[PDB]
Amino acid sequence: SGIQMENSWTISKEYHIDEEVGFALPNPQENLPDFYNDWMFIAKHLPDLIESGQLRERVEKLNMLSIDHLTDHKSQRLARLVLGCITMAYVWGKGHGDVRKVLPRNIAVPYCQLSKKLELPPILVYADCVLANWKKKDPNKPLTYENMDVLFSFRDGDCSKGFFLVSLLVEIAAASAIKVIPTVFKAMQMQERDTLLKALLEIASCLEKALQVFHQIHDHVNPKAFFSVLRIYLSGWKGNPQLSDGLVYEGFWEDPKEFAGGSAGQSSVFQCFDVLLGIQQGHAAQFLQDMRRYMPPAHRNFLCSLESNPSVREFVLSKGDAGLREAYDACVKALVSLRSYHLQIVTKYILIPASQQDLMNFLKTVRSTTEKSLL
Ligand SMILES: C#Cc1ccc(NC(=O)CC[C@]23CN(S(=O)(=O)c4ccc(C(C)(C)C(=O)O)cc4)C[C@H]2C[C@H]2C[C@@H]3C2(C)C)cc1
Repeated sequence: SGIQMENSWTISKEYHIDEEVGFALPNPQENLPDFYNDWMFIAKHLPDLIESGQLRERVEKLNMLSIDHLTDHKSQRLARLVLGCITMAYVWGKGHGDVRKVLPRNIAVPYCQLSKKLELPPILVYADCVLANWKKKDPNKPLTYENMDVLFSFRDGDCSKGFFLVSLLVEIAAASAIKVIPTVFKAMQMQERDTLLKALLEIASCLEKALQVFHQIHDHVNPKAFFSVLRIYLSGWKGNPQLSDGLVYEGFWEDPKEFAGGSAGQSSVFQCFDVLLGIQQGHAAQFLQDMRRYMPPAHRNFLCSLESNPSVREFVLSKGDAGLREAYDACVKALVSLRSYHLQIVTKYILIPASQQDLMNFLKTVRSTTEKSLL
């Protein structure tokens, strides 16, 4: 039947989409129960521990901590972020090729149990290091770069604050577009021309603003630092020649298991508005559907219910209504500009620095598909 609704105005809370921060976690927990203090210390001290060569031995001396004291969603998500960062640090070390193929059981077991409860793979994903990895400095001030911080970083100078928070702020900007989605579908059922037009224009304007928030990335991230340092800890063990069979989660699985590292495909924004605008469109469709299984399951169910709703695109073009066509086209254009900027960032922060020590084709093809969706 499509999107489930909490009331006449707001989508169901089962989708875990917040009115203010959207797909991001609202007011994330910063501290775990005292019981997990040893976990919190390691995660808070990851930069000096990796730098000093101490991280692995500190992890190796942790006791087994049960997850039963992680009683609510926010604490489980904080715990996943803490254990996820520790796992990446333990596996990659200093990033120079001295990798660990076995995650010690005292981390692997609670991490794998927690991940099973949340239906997330046992590797760091976007939902951890961006969507749950933030705080306000001043609770009474707004959600701005200057008034926020990340909870955890990997190395001093890795630009993880700039990379993660700017990404979060784009997610927060998109939240103003996401909350309009129910009005779009109500307007269509009611045949309310103006309500639909203004909904589409507000979506377009919020996506335009989200693109302006994205532009801040250059002011808080250094390309060399990103490519040579942060990217190490976002790397996974699926098709990776350094862990060709995967990672052994000691005490959970006998055999090694492959899980993919971070991908921009894990943000739900692009598919949210591709689906809404009917814009959605080989082996890349497999990788993209795979990245969907790295999103929180409720967000997956939102994306799926959205596809089950009537098509904005079909409604709009059948009206001989320039205003609706232009408003739809404004949304499409905003999405195209966001993809274009994504390609620029991939080129400046990944492709060039790599050249100095297939992807372009996939992304450029999806951008042109979007541009060909203009009516
Ligand atoms: C664990 C984990 C982990 C950590 C971070 C992320 N980040 C995202 O998913 C961000 C999504 C973004 C994309 N940009 S980005 O700067 O172009 C960007 C480019 C490349 C990548 C990586 C390295 C993961 C890759 O793909 O190789 C990540 C981001 C930032 C965001 C802003 C706009 C464009 C979307 C947006 C719509 C919200 C994923 C997994």
